[PDB]
Amino acid sequence: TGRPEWIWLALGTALMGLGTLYFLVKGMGVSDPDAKKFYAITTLVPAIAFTMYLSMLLGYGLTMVPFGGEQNPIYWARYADWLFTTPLLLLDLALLVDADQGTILALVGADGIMIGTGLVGALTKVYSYRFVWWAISTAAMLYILYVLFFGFSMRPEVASTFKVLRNVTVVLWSAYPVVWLIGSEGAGIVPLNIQTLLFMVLDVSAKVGFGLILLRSRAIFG
Amino acid sequence: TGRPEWIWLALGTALMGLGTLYFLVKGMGVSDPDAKKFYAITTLVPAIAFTMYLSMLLGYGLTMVPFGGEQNPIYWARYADWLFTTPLLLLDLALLVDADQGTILALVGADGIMIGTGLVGALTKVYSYRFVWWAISTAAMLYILYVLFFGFSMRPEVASTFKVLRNVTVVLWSAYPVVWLIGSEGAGIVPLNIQTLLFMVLDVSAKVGFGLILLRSRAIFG
Amino acid sequence: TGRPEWIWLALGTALMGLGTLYFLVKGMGVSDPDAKKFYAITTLVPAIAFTMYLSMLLGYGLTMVPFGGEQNPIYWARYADWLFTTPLLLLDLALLVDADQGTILALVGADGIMIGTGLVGALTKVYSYRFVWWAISTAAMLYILYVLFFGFSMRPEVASTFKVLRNVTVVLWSAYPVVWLIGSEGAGIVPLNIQTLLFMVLDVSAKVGFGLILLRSRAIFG
Ligand SMILES: CC(C)CCCCCCCCCCCC[C@@H](C)CCCCCCCC(C)C
Ligand SMILES: CC(C)CCCCCCCCCCCC[C@@H](C)CCCCCCCC(C)C
Ligand SMILES: CC(C)CCCCCCCCCCCC[C@@H](C)CCCCCCCC(C)C
Ligand SMILES: *C/C=C(C)/C=C/C=C(C)/C=C/C1=C(C)CCCC1(C)C
Ligand SMILES: *C/C=C(C)/C=C/C=C(C)/C=C/C1=C(C)CCCC1(C)C
Ligand SMILES: *C/C=C(C)/C=C/C=C(C)/C=C/C1=C(C)CCCC1(C)C
Repeated sequence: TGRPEWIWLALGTALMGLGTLYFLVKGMGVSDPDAKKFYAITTLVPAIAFTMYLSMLLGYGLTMVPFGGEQNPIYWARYADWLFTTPLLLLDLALLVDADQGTILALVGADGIMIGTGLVGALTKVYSYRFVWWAISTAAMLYILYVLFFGFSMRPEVASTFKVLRNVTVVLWSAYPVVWLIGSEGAGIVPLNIQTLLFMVLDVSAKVGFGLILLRSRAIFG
Repeated sequence: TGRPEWIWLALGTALMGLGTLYFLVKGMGVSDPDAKKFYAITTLVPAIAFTMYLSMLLGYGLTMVPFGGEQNPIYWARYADWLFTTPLLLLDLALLVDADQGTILALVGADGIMIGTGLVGALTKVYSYRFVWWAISTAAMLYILYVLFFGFSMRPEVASTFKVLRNVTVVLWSAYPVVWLIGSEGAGIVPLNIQTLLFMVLDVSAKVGFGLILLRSRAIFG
Repeated sequence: TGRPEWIWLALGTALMGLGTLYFLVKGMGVSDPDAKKFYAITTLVPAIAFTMYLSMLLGYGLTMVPFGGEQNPIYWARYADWLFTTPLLLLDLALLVDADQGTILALVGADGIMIGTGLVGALTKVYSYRFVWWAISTAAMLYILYVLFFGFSMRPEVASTFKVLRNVTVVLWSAYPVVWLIGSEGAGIVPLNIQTLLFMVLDVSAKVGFGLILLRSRAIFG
């Protein structure tokens, strides 16, 4: 449309759809329950992102938030996406290393707080307070990153793939608060179309690229 | 009230309440954890539907969606219902056959996508796009139906009851996209009061009738 | 601010933050998976409440509901809080006594209905109907309380601590429908600032005081 960010929403929709179908079909012929768990998780993530990208593309997942005086376009739908897909991603990680249930609950819960406070910050109409929600969310994120590094005798195939995904995770997820901060969501240094670009590249890498790495490894098979 | 569909919301409220109390009391005197699981799931479903029917009845779960120019009455509350009650129903099925966790996650996730895209379609103000959400939702549904048929040495009592519920499920759930499509939610061929009627008959059959069948079987006992 | 209830939202924010950090740090040095489960659950609860208190404090989690003619301030954010934190609290209880999965689902589900109907009642614009939602919610509550008392050979350390928390639970949770009923949410007998006070004292006691009791016991260690 007339939304210059449309092309990135379009590309994101397509690439999340294609990764969904790739992983869906790829997961055809899997019988191992454990592999089945990662296929389910890992196919669902871009499946959900596909729907939320499409909802952004079609304009459904977009709202206007008054702040700085202005009517600030906020694609709220990506938080609906992340609300489900980031814990699923963490679940992929958590299951890989067979985390304790307490640790998984800590991660999912901290994740829900990260996304929920990010959404609150995204929709907050007092500009200064946006960054307060950003900060708390970032602290939840740093908590999660902490746990992924200092809280986790697995088979070497698990380890190796975990350590790759874990590095992928930390590098990509850490970029999101920066994009939010510098983008139209936060301080407005970088335009919406570029923030949308950045998040789409991160999301495809964090969802499809992550899943390609994961669904490639024998780590997912018992 | 003046809502001609009220009587069906009224009847649905009553019948979901009565089925809730029937299953609640019926489940009094159950000690087997497994039976306890199906009683919990199966009582919760019409309990939730009771609340959402009442919310529709009282007008709370109703909104107006602009499309075709018009202010289209949309009872959004039934999606809040379904969001919780359809995965629970699938969980009843999944537990019956002791599904793999991956398969359950696939079902619940596909279900959330079915309902969430149905809700997005229901609230979408671009009329043509409504049916795009319908189509994706329908594809999630067909995925679920696929899985219920081609993805599931259980005791013959499990099998038999599973196969009955599974047929009940497929026939009733398949009717909902058709009702949505032809009803005021979709193409508007059939009035809101008749769509509300149709969904109430399906919902009572899919919740109370389903639960009667299930809570009747010894399949639910270990 | 000019919201006389601000001080209580401020105090609640602070005390939930401080309890979050206390339990977070306190939980440093825990390795027992079971203890890890209660630390996770129990730290998350005031962590979530911290965010929702702050959201109330900052004015984000506040809406106006027309009823009696008036624009009635409703802090909806505490229902978002409770939606997650009350099942977690019940989960703390449920895990303590190793409840059956069916019973946990019954509790969480009844809880979701309690909070969801309380939120519906809170946002309902027909004043009389508010108390209908109150009544149903109260019945869900009484169901939960029923289950906590008549539905649960645990080690004596479990029992004892369970029985204390269970009494804490019943006494504190029972006060909330009364506060809602007499407060600005319900019949308006007691002002918003006092209802906010009352709920803050209950919430801190039910979250931090509860968690102090729990995270003090050896009941949480296998
Ligand atoms: C087996 C594979 C590679 C899967 C292909 C199926 C569908 C597409 C997904 C694969 C694409 C990219 C891999 C993930 C990493 C990323 C950095 C993607 C960034 C996307 C940018 C838009 C267009 C660029 C492309 C060259 C993919
Ligand atoms: C043991 C039983 C049958 C349960 C009775 C408790 C409460 C009511 C539920 C039972 C009713 C119906 C069975 C489910 C199937 C359906 C097709 C119901 C359609 C409902 C239509 C409205 C009025 C019709 C009735 C004759 C029930
Ligand atoms: C080890 C302990 C006690 C924890 C301290 C960390 C942070 C604060 C939480 C402890 C405070 C209170 C215990 C819970 C019980 C309550 C009745 C609290 C009611 C709060 C009222 C506001 C100010 C009062 C205080 C004296 C705490
Ligand atoms: C699938 C998409 C992924 C993996 C998205 C990850 C997003 C995050 C790690 C976002 C974190 C944010 C913060 C730490 C603070 C500001 C708000 C967020 C939500 C952008
Ligand atoms: C308890 C009620 C039940 C079992 C409801 C089931 C509803 C569905 C199977 C609905 C499916 C739909 C589609 C496939 C597309 C259009 C939207 C829906 C949500 C009506
Ligand atoms: C953390 C906060 C806690 C433990 C809150 C508990 C709240 C309840 C037990 C609330 C119950 C209510 C009813 C029974 C009816 C009216 C509405 C509620 C939600 C206040």
